Amino acid sequence: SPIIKLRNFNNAIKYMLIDKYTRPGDVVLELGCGKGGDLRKYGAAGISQFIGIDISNASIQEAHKRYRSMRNLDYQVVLITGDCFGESLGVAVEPFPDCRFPCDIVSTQFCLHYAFETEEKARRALLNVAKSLKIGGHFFGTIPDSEFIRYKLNKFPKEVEKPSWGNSIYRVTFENNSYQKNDYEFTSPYGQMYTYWLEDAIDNVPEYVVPFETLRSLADEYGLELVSQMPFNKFFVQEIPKWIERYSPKMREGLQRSDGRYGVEGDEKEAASYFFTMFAFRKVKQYIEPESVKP
Ligand SMILES: Nc1nc2c(ncn2[C@@H]2O[C@H](COP(=O)(O)OP(=O)(O)OP(=O)(O)O)[C@@H](O)[C@H]2O)c(=O)[nH]1
Ligand SMILES: Nc1ncnc2c1ncn2[C@@H]1O[C@H](C[C@@H](N)CC[C@H](N)C(=O)O)[C@@H](O)[C@H]1O
Repeated sequence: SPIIKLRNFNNAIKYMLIDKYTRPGDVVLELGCGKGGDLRKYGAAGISQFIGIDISNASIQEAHKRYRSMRNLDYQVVLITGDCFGESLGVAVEPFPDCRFPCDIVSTQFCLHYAFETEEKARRALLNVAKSLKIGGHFFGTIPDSEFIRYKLNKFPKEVEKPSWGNSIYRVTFENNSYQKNDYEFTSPYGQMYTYWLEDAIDNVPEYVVPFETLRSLADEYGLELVSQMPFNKFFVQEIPKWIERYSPKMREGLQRSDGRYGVEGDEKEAASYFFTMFAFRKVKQYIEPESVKP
């Protein structure tokens, strides 16, 4: 099953990412945490506290009722319904004094692209991330690669109204063709909508492009310096050497091609390894808002 291979691969990527930046005793803030898909991964890292926030009350309840159903829970868990992009994060976390801010890690797995709906939303999300971190703390995540998206968008003539591409397990469909009509450049960093379909996961839901240059430039304004940016395919090849020993025999088989080498082939190759990038930033400065220091 191709979609299974993709799920396996994307979980391997998340392990590689989490265990690279997260250290024993860390406090972790997972924005857009969904249904607690990444709890086991933070366990291996040896964290102290996990703080999950998601806008969907349904998802948080499935997260609560599921943490109980696992062994080796050596860490405190706080799960919160809240909007991490549209609203200040202090709104969401004030009712939860247990939370130990500032924290060591902020993670956004497959969600930061919902924040690029508007400039206002993108700036709050990043200010939320920056406000939350110790200096020396890391913000890491996974988003669609704007460079892969540009590569594909560049291949369409101006005639095509709603540019679309995909394969058997995924499809992207752009709202308009303003990119092509604007000499193969976005009119704006924000609000660049496309509909994403992934087999048995996302059902034609609107997302936004994240021009990596804009993410990097906003992060800098708020005191985050980029320390790594790699597409999944390149990230995996770099990290896989130190993971083969740690994979269980069944985990090994789910990450192997039919020839026995490690990786993805076929439709998964594009849908998983080319379409997504990881990133990691380090907080280097404490942000102070312009014109905010008064007598
Ligand atoms: N573009 C995009 N992809 C997403 C988003 N959310 C999830 N995905 C992708 O959906 C894939 C599969 O999601 P699910 O099938 O729900 O994965 P899961 O709950 O971890 O399931 P198992 O891996 O089987 O335990 C992930 O590996 C991501 O690549 C999103 O908001 N945007
Ligand atoms: N403004 C928002 N604030 C918080 N969560 C949001 C917001 N917008 C979307 N989300 C959530 O982001 C999640 C996106 C999921 N694709 C990711 C879940 C999980 N992190 C994973 O690795 O799959 C969903 O659970 C959404 O409800």
